[PDB]
Formats: sequence, structure tokens, C-alpha cells
Amino acid sequence: TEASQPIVEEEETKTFKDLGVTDVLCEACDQLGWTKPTKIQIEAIPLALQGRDIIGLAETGSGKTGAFALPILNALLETPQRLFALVLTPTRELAFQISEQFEALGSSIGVQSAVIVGGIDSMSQSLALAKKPHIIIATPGRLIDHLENTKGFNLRALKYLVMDEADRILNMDFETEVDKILKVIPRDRKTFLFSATMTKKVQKLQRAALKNPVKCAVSS
Ligand SMILES: Nc1ncnc2c1ncn2[C@@H]1O[C@H](COP(=O)(O)O)[C@@H](O)[C@H]1O
Repeated sequence: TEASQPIVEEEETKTFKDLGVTDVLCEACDQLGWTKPTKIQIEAIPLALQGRDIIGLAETGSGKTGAFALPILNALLETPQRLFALVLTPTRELAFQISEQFEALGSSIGVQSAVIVGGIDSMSQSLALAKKPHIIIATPGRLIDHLENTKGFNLRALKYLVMDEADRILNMDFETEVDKILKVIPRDRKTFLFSATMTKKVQKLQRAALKNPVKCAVSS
């Protein structure tokens, strides 16, 4: 069930290409100054590219965003589709930070993202959703506001779900909102869940939201 932790020689030598990342995305990494993959990237990317669900035990600073963004963008290039991936976050700040990385990696290949968070007028958000972005990065309550109230908005097309900082999502009282979202997305999708630790509450969510996941743990 557990991913192979990278050892010192592998940290020193692995490339993004070695992980299976397509050439145009290897170039985007270089352009960002991502010249070596992090350990969570080395663990999760090949498994995700093979189509495995992922549970990542990792925190900011580990490179967890690239560990899910790169496989999502790789698949998007293979099979372009709007409303392709949803990333859920506990906070609006993390949503903007994740969008910065998707835009940095994907803007030049034409990938469109939309951030859907509190503190922003709903009419700009409804327009952004009508424009059918490839990626939506949202906090759970604001996403449900749009699922309930924004005409024509739904997640039936989704191929990827990410729950980033899932321990914090649950600790911030979004259990019901997450459960509601899980009811109105497709079962046939790829899913990532990242958390700083495994707890009973996180294990309940992973058993509800992931299929045969590989556990990828790092300390840095
Ligand atoms: N392979 C990498 N090489 C250099 N920097 C990276 C790499 N992956 C992620 N980063 C940066 O690490 C920071 C923390 O990312 P994260 O741990 O996803 O919150 C962000 O500023 C990323 O741009």
C-alpha cells in the first residue's frame, strides 16, 4: 500500500522526465526553476501518471502542489477537456497559492484556472465558471454556493479531485460541505488527498473519497 521513499542517490539524480512528465511540462518546470523534483513529487507523480489514487502525508514546503498539478496538467494535455479538475482547500490563501502554481506551469500551454473563494463578489465567479475553466480551485462552502445557485454550473465532467490539507479542511468544520460535494461529482475519477498527518477523521474521508490509493509520506 505504501510508496517507495526516495533515498539519497535518487534525490540527487531523478529528473521530472524520469518521473514520466511530458516534455512541454519538463520545460515549464525548468522555466520555473524547478530543476529537481522533490521527494513527494518523486513518489506521487509516476503513480498518478499510471492512474493511481494518492494519499500524500506532507506539508507546505514539500512541493505537494507540483505533485498533483503536474499529473493533472499531463493528463489534460493528453485529453483536453474543460471542467477537468477540482482542487479543494481549507482557506482562500491556499487556493490563491495553488492557482499561482497552476498558472505558472500551465498558462503558456493555455490552461485556464478559476479560484472560487469567499470575500469575492459572486458575479465575477459565476462568469468565470460560465467560461468553463479547465481547473477550479475552491473552498468548500463557496463551491457549494455556486453548485446551488449558479445556473448551469455542475461538476459532471470532472476527471480529477484533489483535497489539499484535508486535516485542516475537516478541522475548519467543512465535513458536511465535503460530503455534499462528494455526492455530486463522478465516481469515475482520479483522486488525491494530502494531509500533514493521518487521523481517524482523515481516514474516514479517505475511505469515502479514494479508491485503492497509494500512501506517499515525506518528512520534507
Ligand atoms: N521541484 C521543485 N523545485 C523547486 N521549487 C519547488 C519545486 N516544487 C515546488 N517548489 C516550490 O516550493 C514552494 C512550496 O510548494 P508547496 O510545498 O507545494 O506548498 C512553492 O514556491 C513552489 O513553487
